[PDB]
Amino acid sequence: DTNQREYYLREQMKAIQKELGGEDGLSDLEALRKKIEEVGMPEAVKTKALKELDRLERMQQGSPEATVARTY
Amino acid sequence: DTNQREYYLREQMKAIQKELGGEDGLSDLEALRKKIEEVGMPEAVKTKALKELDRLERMQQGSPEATVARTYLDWLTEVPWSKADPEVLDINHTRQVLDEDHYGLKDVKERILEYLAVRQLTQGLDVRNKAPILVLVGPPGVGKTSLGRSIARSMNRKFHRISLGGVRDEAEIRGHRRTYIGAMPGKLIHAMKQVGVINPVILLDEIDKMSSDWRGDPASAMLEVLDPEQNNTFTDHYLDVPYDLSKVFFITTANTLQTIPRPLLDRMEVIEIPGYTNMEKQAIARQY
Amino acid sequence: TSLGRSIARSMNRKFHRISLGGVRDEAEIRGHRRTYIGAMPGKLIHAMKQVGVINPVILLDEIDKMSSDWRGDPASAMLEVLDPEQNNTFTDHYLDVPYDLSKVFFITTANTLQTIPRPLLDRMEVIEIPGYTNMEKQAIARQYLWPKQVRESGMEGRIEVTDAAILRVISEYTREAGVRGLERELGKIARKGAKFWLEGAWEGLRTIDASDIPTY
Amino acid sequence: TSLGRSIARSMNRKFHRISLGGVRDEAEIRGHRRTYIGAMPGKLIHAMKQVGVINPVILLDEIDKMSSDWRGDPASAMLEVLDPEQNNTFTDHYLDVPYDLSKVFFITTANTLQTIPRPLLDRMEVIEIPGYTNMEKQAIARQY
Amino acid sequence: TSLGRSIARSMNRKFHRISLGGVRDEAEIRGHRRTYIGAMPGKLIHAMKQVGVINPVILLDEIDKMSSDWRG
Amino acid sequence: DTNQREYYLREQMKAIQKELGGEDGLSDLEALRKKIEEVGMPEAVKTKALKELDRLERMQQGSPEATVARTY
Ligand SMILES: Nc1ncnc2c1ncn2[C@@H]1O[C@H](COP(=O)(O)OP(=O)(O)O)[C@@H](O)[C@H]1O
Repeated sequence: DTNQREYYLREQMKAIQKELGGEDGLSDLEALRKKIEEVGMPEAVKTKALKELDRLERMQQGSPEATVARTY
Repeated sequence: DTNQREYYLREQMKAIQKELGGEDGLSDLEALRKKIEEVGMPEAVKTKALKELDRLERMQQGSPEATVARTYLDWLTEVPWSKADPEVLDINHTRQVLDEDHYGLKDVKERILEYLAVRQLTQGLDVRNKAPILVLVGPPGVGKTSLGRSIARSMNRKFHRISLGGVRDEAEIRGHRRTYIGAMPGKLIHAMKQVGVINPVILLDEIDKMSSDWRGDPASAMLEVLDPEQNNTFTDHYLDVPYDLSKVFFITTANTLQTIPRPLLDRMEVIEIPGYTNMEKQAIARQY
Repeated sequence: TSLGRSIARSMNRKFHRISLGGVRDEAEIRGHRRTYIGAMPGKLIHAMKQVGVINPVILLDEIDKMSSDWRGDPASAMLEVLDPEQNNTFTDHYLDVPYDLSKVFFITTANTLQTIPRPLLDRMEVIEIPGYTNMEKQAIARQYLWPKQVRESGMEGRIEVTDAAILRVISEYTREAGVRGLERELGKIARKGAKFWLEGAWEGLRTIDASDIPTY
Repeated sequence: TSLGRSIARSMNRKFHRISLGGVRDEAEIRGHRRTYIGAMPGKLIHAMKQVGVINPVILLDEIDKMSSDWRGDPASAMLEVLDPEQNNTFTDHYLDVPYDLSKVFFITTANTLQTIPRPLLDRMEVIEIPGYTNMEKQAIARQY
Repeated sequence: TSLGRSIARSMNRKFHRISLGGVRDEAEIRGHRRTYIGAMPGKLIHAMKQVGVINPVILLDEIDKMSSDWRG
Repeated sequence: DTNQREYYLREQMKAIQKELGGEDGLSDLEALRKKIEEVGMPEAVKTKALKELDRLERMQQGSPEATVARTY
C-alpha cells in the first residue's frame, strides 16, 4: 500500500509540474530550433544541426553528454 | 486569476512533498526564494537564476546533475552587489599611512603616489583605461605584500591576496560549468565572496609563473581581467552572467620581468624595489 | 598594428587581432580531440564569433615565434589558416570544421622572416619596415604621442614640453628602434605633472624646459 | 617542387606534398600506439587519406634537412618507407595492419647529398638538375 | 634482410618481420598493464599471434638503431 | 512473473530484518544517531551529517546509494 501510494503521489506531482508548465516550460528545445531556423544557413550543417538536436531530444539530464551536445 | 490558480498549484506541490520528506521536503526552495529577495540583483541574472529553482521539484536525492542546482543557487546568492566602502584618495593621508607601515623606501612610495594621483584625477575619459596597471618587482625578502596591505588599509578597502604561481591552465582563473562533476567558480569569484564590498583590492602573486601543459598558457584569460576595458565585460563559465570587475584596483608582484608575456608587459609599468642597506636593515629589525 | 587598423578603417571593414608565437605547445590552432566543447578549440572560429559580419580584416602577430620543439613543433602546426584555394573549407587535419574563409582579408605580422615554415613563406610576400631616425622620433612625439599622453592623464592644457626636451628624452633615456619606449617616458612626465597639480595647483600653463627633465 | 606538380598533372594522377624539413621526431612518420591520448597516424597515412587512390604522387621536400639530436632520428623510420623491396608491408604504430605503399610515386628533393645518411641515400636514384645560363634565363623570363 | 625470408621459405617455417629502427619506447617490447584504457601487448606477443605457430622465424631488423634515453 | 517474484522476496526480507535488526527498527541507525552526537564534531559538519542521516533513513537498504551514504 505504501509503495503504490508512493508511485501515485510521485507521478501526480510530476504531472502537476508539467501542467504548471506551458510551452514545454522554458523549453530550450524549441528555443534552439528557432535559433536554427532563422539564420543562415547551409545544408550539410542543417543535417548536423538537426542530428545534434535529435541527440538532445532523447536524453534530457543526467549525463554530461546532453549538455555537451547542447553547447556543441 | 492565473496567479491565484498557480497559487493553488504551488501549495499543492508543497503539501505533497511535505508528506514525502517527513519534513517540509521543499524547505530549500522556501529558503532560496527568500535569498533572491536580497540586495540587487540585475534582472538577467535573476532570469538565469529562476530556471534552476524549479528543477529540484522533480528529484531530491541526487543526481550528480541535480544537487549542483542547490550548490549553484547557494553560491550565486552570496556575491556582493552594490556595496561601496568609503573611498579616500588623498596624497597627504595615504603618504602618512605608507610612512607609518614601513621604514625608508622613499622612491617607491613616491612612484606609488604618482599612480594614486592619476587614479584620482582621471574620473572622466579613461579613468584608468589607458593608465598602465601597477606591478612591483624585486628579490625575495623585501617588503612587497606588506605594501599591498599598507595601500589597502589606506583606502579602507579589503586586501585579499590571490596566488597563482602553480597554474596549469587559464580554465581555473575562469570557473567551470556547473553541470559537470567539476562545479567551481573563478578563483577570482571565490575571491570575490571573501570580501564585504564590491571594490576591494586583489593582489596577484608571482605572475611570472606560467603553464606549459593542459594545452595552452594562461596569458589569454588573465589579460581579460587585468584590462579595465575588459573586466566589466568579464564572463565566467560557472555563473554565466557578466560580472563587473572595473571598480576594483589591482596590485601585482613578480620577481622577474623576463618571463612575463608581452600582452601583459604592454599593460604595466614597473617599480623596481632595490634591496636594503645595513642601517635600513638595523632600523627594520629594531622597529618591526 | 596601427597600420593594419588604418587599412581596416580605410575600407569601412572590421578589425580583429589574433596573437601567435606564445604557443609553447605545438598545435593550438588545431584542432585536436575534445578537451573543448566544440569542434574547434583554435582561435579562428572564436574570432569569427567576435566579428559580427562575413568579411573582416584579421591580423596575426608573430607568426615567426613558433620555434618551441615541445612535444611537436608549432612551426609544423600551420599551413591552412590562409592560402585561398584550399581555404574555401577550413581544415586542421585532425579536428576541424568545413567553413568558408574566401571573403576575409588577411594580414600577417612577423619580426624575423627566417623562422616561417617554407610552404607558408612561398605563398606570401613581404613588406619590410626599417626603423626611425631621431628627427622622425621627434616629429612623431610632437604630432601623435604627446597629445595622447596628456589627454589620458587629465592635464590637457596646463603643462607643455618643448622640442629640446623631446630631443633630450630621446637621446638620453631611450635605446630602441621603435617608439614604444618613448611613450612611457612621456607618460611619466604627464603623471609627474599630475602629482604636482594635486599637491598644490598653479594657474595657466608651465612649459617644461630641458633643465627640468632630470627633475621629472 | 613545381616539377612535382607538373609531373602529377601530366600523368593525370593525384598530387600531395609533405614537407620533411624541420621534422625532428620519428613519431610523425609512423604514428603512436592507440593506447596514448593524442594518438594519430603519421603523415603518410594522412597523405594517403587526403588523396583517394593507391598510386598518387607524393613529394617529400628537403630530405637533406631532417635532424638528429636528442629529439630523435626520423631518418631511421624512413628506411622502411623508402625500401623498394619491403614497403609493400608498411606498419605504422596507430594502424596495426600492414599497408601497401608499393604503388606510390615518391619524388624527393634536396640541395646537397652530403647530409643524407648513407643507408637512406642507397635506396634512392639520383638526378642532378644543373642550373641556368644567362641565355636560358632570358628564354624562361620571356616565355614563362 | 633478404636472407631472412629466403631462410624461412627454405625450411618451410612461418615468417614475420619486426622493424626496430628508430623505436625508443619500452612499451613496444612489453606492453602496458591492462588497467590503462587502450592497452594491449607488445610486438612479440602480437607477432606470435599473427604467426599462429610456436615455431616461427622472426627477423628483428636493424637492431643497432634502437634509440635510447628518451623515456628509457 | 520472475521479476515480480524477486521483488516480493526482497520485501518479505525487509519485513523480517525490520523484525530482528532492531526492536522497533534498524538499531544501527540509532547507534549512528547517538554516535554522531557523542563525538565532538563541529556544528556545521554535524548539521551536514544529520542531514545525510535523515536522507539515508528513507532509502531502501541494499541500494547503490544507501551504501555510499552509510560508508560516508
Ligand atoms: N620596512 C620593511 N621592509 C621590508 N620588510 C619588512 C619591513 N618591515 C617588516 N618587514 C617584514 O619583512 C618580511 C618580508 O616578507 P615579504 O614582504 O613577504 O617578502 P617578499 O614580499 O619578498 O616575499 C615581511 O613579513 C614583513 O613583515
